[PDB]
Amino acid sequence: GSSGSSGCAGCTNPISGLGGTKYISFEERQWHNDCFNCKKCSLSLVGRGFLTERDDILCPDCGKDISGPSSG
Ligand SMILES: [Zn+2]
Ligand SMILES: [Zn+2]
Repeated sequence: GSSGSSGCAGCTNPISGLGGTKYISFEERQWHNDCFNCKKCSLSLVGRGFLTERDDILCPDCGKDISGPSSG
């Protein structure tokens, strides 16, 4: 029971997109006021300085302390 897989990049569902919704809109990707959460700690990013990972999003806390590849 789905309409379309184009809208919020979180709940695999379309966004209201009617005329002034409290949703998150990015350069290309998008999310909801709730769905919009880190990809490591799933923390509330709505209204914050979230980051942009390769193919995912993250929060300043995580992005700042990203384990990264095999390094020190
Ligand atoms: Zn959503
Ligand atoms: Zn995080």
